[PDB]
Amino acid sequence: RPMDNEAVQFGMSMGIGWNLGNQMDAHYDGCSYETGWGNKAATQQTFNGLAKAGFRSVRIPVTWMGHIGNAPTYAIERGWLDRVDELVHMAHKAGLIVIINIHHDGFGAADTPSKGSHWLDLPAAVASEERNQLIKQELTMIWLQIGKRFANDGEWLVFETLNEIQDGDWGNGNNRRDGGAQYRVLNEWNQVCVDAIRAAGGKNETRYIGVPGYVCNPDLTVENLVLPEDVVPNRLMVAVHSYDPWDYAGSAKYNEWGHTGKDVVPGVGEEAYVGMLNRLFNMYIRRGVPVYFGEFGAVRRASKADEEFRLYYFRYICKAMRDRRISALYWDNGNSKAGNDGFGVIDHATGRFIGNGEQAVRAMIDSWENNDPNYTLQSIYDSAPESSR
Repeated sequence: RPMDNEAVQFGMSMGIGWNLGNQMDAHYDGCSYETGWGNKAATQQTFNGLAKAGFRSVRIPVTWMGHIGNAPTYAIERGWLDRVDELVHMAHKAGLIVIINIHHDGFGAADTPSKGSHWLDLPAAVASEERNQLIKQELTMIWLQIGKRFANDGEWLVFETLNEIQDGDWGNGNNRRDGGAQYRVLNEWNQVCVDAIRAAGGKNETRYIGVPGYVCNPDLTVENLVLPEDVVPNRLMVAVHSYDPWDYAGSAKYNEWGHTGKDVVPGVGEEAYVGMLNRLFNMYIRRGVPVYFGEFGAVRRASKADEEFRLYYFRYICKAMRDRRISALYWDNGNSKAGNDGFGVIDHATGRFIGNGEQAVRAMIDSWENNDPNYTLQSIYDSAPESSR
């Protein structure tokens, strides 16, 4: 069976992981700074905390903007690359699989504290082939440098080519009516990144590389992503993100989820989420192509009864992922609030739990990891909590 191959095994080995979010990706006025959005800098204790909790992987999103020299060499500032290098190796010391990327360089929405500085510009590339050529040259120079730094680091280190590429309308815009022009350029960008990584030598030759589809949307991925042509077989993984359904998990307009919820996104619950996973399973996993959620999550709630629904969500979706051989990394931005943007469960400098974060972390990891054939999606379903409305 292709789903039993070495690649899918590797994907599964990431298990449930954790994002060091709003950290090396944080930026304003055109430059990234680790502490720029209010997290303290990560330490060895951070990564020790993750491994102790049972996370198998860690994603370290990195925004490069502000640390990139002028064309044509686009030289990366050594101090910045040093810190990325250091974090990667702290994570490795803790026994974690590690993903690094190009992150808010390609932020494509209007609401950015770095207006005008996002060089990785999809609409600009679609409007002009000469702009597309320039962006591709920068991508090549950047990934070449990154790969050259990490040429002696093996397959525990994963490169993810890009983050969430879009035109600002989050997949509901012109991408659905431009004759696939945006999807095509994104596909070209992923090819260029893979080419660069493979050209960087040494262990970049057989490194796993994660590639995403449009705005990391699973369906637009399944429907339009073209896996780049590679110099070796079975070393690409499909990266996706899910905060579905958004008005439960992300905006928290609704604070219950699933078949026992009353304050729910209308008609969007377990079946919908499983359907999305099924599409990924059939398109990729079933064919021996691994899939991982680079980001998933749902915000924290103020009420205990509401919080039980969040834990239910994690148990259910993470079980569904395991059953489909899909790994997933929880989005942690360090924010301890309830509601919108409230994703912090582990302190980014100390590795300790934030508030009641242990209960969330346990829900996700222990559901994915469970190896009892009597622990099933049905058993989680039947144990769903009681509405408080």
